[PDB]
Amino acid sequence: LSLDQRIQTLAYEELNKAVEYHQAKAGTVVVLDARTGEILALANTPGRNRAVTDMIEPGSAIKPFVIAKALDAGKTDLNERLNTQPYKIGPSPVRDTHVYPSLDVRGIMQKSSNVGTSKLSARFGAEEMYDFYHELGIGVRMHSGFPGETAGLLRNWRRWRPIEQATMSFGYGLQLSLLQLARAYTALTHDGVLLPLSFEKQAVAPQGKRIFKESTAREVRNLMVSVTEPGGTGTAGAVDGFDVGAKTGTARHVATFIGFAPAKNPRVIVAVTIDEPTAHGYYGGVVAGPPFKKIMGGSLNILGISPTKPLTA
Repeated sequence: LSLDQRIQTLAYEELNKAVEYHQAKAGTVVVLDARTGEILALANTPGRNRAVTDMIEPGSAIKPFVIAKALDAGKTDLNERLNTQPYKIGPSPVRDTHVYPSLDVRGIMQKSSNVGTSKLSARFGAEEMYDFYHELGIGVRMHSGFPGETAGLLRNWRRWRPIEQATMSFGYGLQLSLLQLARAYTALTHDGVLLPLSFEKQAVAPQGKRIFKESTAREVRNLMVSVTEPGGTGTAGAVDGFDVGAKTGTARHVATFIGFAPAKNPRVIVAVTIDEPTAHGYYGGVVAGPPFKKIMGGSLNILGISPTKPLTA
């Protein structure tokens, strides 16, 4: 069995604390081995196994994949500075939390730009993006063995409005479970190769499939470190002793924080969702960042992973 009881206990405890402090309705945590896809912990607030049953709009948590795909296909590179001013398609606005007049690709990641991510997605055809989301596992049942398991939702590309391609690129109009979303992060941690996920210990990485070039995955992991450093949306999830690649999400009300460490050679993925926080903040960084921090730091300690930089706390 892949579960690690010390990690399971940590996850469950830190999750309940966050749910309490933010007066939230529920929450879920998934912790994966970043190299093999095996599940190290799966925790829920009382009730159904929300990690497998509940499809969510991933919001900003999907942005690293769109950025990665644009890089991978040569539709952008690390030098381009994009106009990130808010816009409309017909009556519907596409805008960020702030008006950034322009951003390079690092900034689009760091600042979590809906505008920037949508312009990258728009360099692909609707069908191309549809197959990409499908490739990530969206709309595909995992057959984890749990009852009630959702396949998620991926609407047929022929039906998409232009605005819908945009909104999907920043995480609305498609849906997947927290487990499906955590799995998608293996494509970043396992050097471009998406892993299946397992409840049994894996001697080696199982049969996966390549989504991105290895160079692309490495570059994106590095961009995601900017999220947890000053200037990023996810500084609450920084972990002492380590560089952490992460992404915040605040789905219109679900607060999400997902990331991995060590960023250069990842060992652990931690994914946290807190459903309808009503006290002490709304945003993924503020609400889900603190439990992520504690579960990641704790997990790395539990698994005996040495810090890559000196401790200061």
